[PDB]
Amino acid sequence: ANEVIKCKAAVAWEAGKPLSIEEIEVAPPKAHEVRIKIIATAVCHTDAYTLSGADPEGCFPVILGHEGAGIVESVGEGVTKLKAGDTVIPLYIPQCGECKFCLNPKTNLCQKIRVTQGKGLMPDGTSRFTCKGKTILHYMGTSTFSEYTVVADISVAKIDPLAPLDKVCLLGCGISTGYGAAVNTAKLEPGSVCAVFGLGGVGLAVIMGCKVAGASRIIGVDINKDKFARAKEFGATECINPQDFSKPIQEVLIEMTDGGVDYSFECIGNVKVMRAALEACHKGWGVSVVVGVAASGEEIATRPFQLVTGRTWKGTAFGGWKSVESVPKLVSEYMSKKIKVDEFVTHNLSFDEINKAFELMHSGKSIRTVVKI
Amino acid sequence: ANEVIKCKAAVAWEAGKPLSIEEIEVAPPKAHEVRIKIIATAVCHTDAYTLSGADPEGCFPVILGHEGAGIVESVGEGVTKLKAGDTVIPLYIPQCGECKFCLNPKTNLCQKIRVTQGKGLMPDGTSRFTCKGKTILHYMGTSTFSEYTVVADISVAKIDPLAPLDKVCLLGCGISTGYGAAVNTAKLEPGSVCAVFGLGGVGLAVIMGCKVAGASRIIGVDINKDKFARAKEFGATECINPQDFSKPIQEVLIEMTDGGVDYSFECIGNVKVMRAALEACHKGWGVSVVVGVAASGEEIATRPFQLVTGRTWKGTAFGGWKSVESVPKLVSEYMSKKIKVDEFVTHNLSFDEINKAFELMHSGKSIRTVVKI
Ligand SMILES: NC(=O)c1ccc[n+]([C@@H]2O[C@H](COP(=O)([O-])OP(=O)(O)OC[C@H]3O[C@@H](n4cnc5c(N)ncnc54)[C@H](O)[C@@H]3O)[C@@H](O)[C@H]2O)c1
Ligand SMILES: NC(=O)c1ccc[n+]([C@@H]2O[C@H](COP(=O)([O-])OP(=O)(O)OC[C@H]3O[C@@H](n4cnc5c(N)ncnc54)[C@H](O)[C@@H]3O)[C@@H](O)[C@H]2O)c1
Ligand SMILES: [Zn+2]
Ligand SMILES: [Zn+2]
Ligand SMILES: [Zn+2]
Ligand SMILES: [Zn+2]
Repeated sequence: ANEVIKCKAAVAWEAGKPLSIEEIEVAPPKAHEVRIKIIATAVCHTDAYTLSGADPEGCFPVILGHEGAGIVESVGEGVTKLKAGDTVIPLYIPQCGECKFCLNPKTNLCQKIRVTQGKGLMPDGTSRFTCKGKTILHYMGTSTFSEYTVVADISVAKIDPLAPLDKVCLLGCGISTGYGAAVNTAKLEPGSVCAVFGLGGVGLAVIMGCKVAGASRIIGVDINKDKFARAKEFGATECINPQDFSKPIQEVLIEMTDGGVDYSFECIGNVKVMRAALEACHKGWGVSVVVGVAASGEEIATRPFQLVTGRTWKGTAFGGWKSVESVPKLVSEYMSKKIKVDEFVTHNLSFDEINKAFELMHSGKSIRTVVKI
Repeated sequence: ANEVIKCKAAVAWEAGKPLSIEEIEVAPPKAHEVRIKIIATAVCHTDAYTLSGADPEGCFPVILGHEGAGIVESVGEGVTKLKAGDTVIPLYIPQCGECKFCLNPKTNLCQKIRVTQGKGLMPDGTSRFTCKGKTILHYMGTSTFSEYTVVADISVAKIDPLAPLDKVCLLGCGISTGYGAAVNTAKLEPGSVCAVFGLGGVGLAVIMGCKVAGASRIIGVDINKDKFARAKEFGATECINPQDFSKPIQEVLIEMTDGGVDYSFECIGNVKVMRAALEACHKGWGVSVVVGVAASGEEIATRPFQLVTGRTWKGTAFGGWKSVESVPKLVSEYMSKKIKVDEFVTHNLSFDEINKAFELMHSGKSIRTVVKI
């Protein structure tokens, strides 16, 4: 492309300050990039973190957002997999397909863009987001909170065009992560007992995952009781509340399964609940997965005896999926009714009232606020 | 059997006090037990712990020892797998073959005798070791520091009779553990980089394991430099000393492999070196195994990011081997020259001078002191 699209966007000028809708100048695709016309974007706890200012590495001003879905407005020099009009989903973990991590089947962490993406710039150390002369930094390689964005050649996952754009976008984060957390990482086995700590979005995708995997007793765990209904609806055979007892939560779970759960996923991001989750697993074979990100400096811990008695401690990023190859498939899984997606959108908003989304989040009302652009 | 054998043994009357050779009355086999004539027994750091008195659960007086090998003096009512004259090796982890843990291929932790063994008694809550009227408690189900011992039906692994009894006994502990730590637990893959923290006995069996497994760069790590020669002899391509640098050991290992080791085993039993080992593994797929037992209350820890970036934390008991089925096979592996064993015996002693073994241990001179009974 050549022309400079001027459009609407939700810039975040200074941390701690509400996203100000703004007009911006989205430059045209440089070699191996694609400009995407957003059609829907949701809000995640992740976006909240950066805006919160607590993100130690959160440069501003930045056009946040990563759960998006849209049409390709145009491609840059040297691109071939995409074309103007293709229905896509940007991704925050690329799949260059030729790096040390992309060539290995044990991980999905493509490093080819790690450092440039980190500095809120494109693969050439520059941004495409101009505004009133000032330079706005891209965010997580996606920058969905914009009518038009510019992502690198390798961050796009082309998808089914008849895919409800205002829904499939939840596959660029929460859903996938939790689905893979049960399907990829843990590689859960039919008939196994499980326990899910944290019944928000990510947690729900895990309960879903355990089900399609064919579990036999998924146990949801959350402090806020309101989360219980959808949990049980999604597959959870039971739901308990830590606050409801005097014994430590691990001691409760154990008694309930005479030994411990076979698998256990921590989807909150609370170190104290992380070691709690691990210690609730069964002796000799219990496995624990960390799906929730944590605060800088917070560190997990436990007595090594746990691991010596036979307990594996694992973690996961984007549920394991090699982005570009997987996302497209997940959409099929959706269309063919194998997995749920709409069930996650608890609220719809209009672009103008973007800030409202960050508002319902702070109240434990939402599972995923979807915003029409 | 019926007669009460009166013989020599090394009783430990009170913690902190040197093992006093003594005459004792070893009662005859009760149903489903076997009396074993010891012919050789070695000394392990484990035995030191109990005697040290620091073992929170170390009831006295006790006839310690677990690395033994001998001939079956006689069997008790209801036994059939053994007979007077069979060459055997007692084990501290049984294989009842029908419990919740024995029936599952993910672990080797037979629980059928856990509580009784713990109280230093036989499966019927009584001991076979009488002495000057007093009751001496059995230790780890084996009690090898005795001319004659009594172990339960399920703690015996029948072996190759032409097996050098004064050597194969090292398979009842250190060797197996470390071999399996690389072969079973980690299931190491041909061509992989590795790092071994602690070059004592257990550590050496891991270096051995990584080799037969077909590694590609085993890195030994120890504080005491004297351990380096045998390490390199066993398979280690290089050996480094933590104390030799100013950077944290993890930071050193990383630079040496441009990323990290693929696998990493901690064989010391030092929590600080445990998180150190884990953090030295490679991003996205690195795996860490805890083979070393630790002090009561000491707890491992790290930032969850490690696990989220793709790092598995594992632990192991007896290297994974389902005792009774495996031990016999390991002996074959020995005889058929597939694995080393003699290379571990750095000192031979006579029963009378048993205490000397605990002495060389306290000096980092030994890898395994073998004692002829
Ligand atoms: N590792 C990754 O790749 C990855 C990817 C996406 C999201 N995440 C992270 O996963 C975590 C989950 O995010 P989310 O999107 O699901 O939404 P969320 O914030 O809505 O989920 C929060 C849930 O945890 C519950 N909770 C809080 N304290 C609890 C406690 N002490 N015990 C039990 N439950 C408790 C809250 O009540 C709520 O139910 C976050 O840390 C997010 O950053 C990680
Ligand atoms: N998990 C199990 O099933 C199992 C089984 C058998 C033994 N073990 C345990 O494994 C561990 C190893 O025992 P061992 O028999 O091999 O003999 P050991 O005591 O001789 O090995 C000690 C080695 O660790 C080294 N070391 C000490 N501090 C170090 C440090 N800070 N950094 C690097 N190296 C250091 C010592 O110098 C020595 O080389 C012990 O804890 C033992 O109890 C565990
Ligand atoms: Zn998100
Ligand atoms: Zn890549
Ligand atoms: Zn031992
Ligand atoms: Zn058993």
